[PDB]
Amino acid sequence: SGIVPTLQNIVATVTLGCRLDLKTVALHARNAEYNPKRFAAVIMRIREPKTTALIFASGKMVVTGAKSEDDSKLASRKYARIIQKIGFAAKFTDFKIQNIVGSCDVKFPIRLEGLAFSHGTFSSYEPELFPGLIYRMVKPKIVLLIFVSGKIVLTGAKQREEIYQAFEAIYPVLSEFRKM
DNA sequence: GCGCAGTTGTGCTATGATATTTTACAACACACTATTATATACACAGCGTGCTACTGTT
Repeated sequence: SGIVPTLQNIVATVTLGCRLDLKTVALHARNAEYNPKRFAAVIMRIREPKTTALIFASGKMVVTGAKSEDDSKLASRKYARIIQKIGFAAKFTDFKIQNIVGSCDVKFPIRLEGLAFSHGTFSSYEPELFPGLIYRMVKPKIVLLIFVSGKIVLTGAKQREEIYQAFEAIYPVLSEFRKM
């Protein structure tokens, strides 16, 4: 082994606590998009940490694109400050990470059909529909996308340890189904 | 109201044997999904660039 998964995307939610006028928000923000007809939220962005926020009239906000939990909270506080600077009585509350995505490379090809047959109740593999095997782990409850190349995607985690836990649990199985 | 003469209507049509063949429309309420990110990869469609051929001019 020796491989440890790399975090790729962190999704979080934040309650600003006050109602927002989206045209005002979009108008005053330096990096905003807002087309009511397409989606009901201002799509705001900041350069550091590089992230994207979906800002709603209710004052709720979704922050995505961060590569670390630190970066997620940091960028979230920053978006909240922007809203304040524009003039609303916003508050940075209820910061919570909802989804963590990770990925790695085991460095060997995998026999997906064998794995799907062996771990049938957790696996779903339809190569004509999507080339990767969808593995639904029980403990921890994580979803893994397994590819012939040996590249692995882990998602559905609320905490970093779950990403790490799942990979540790899957590695022996990937080894059992290697090609070379 | 009674009798008579049409029409309808109702049973059955030999004994045993052997061999195959399949009600509508409108309104209201409740449930479900676009949007944004991330690794992943196979696929398909379009766009751009390069090469070859044909036509025109010297």
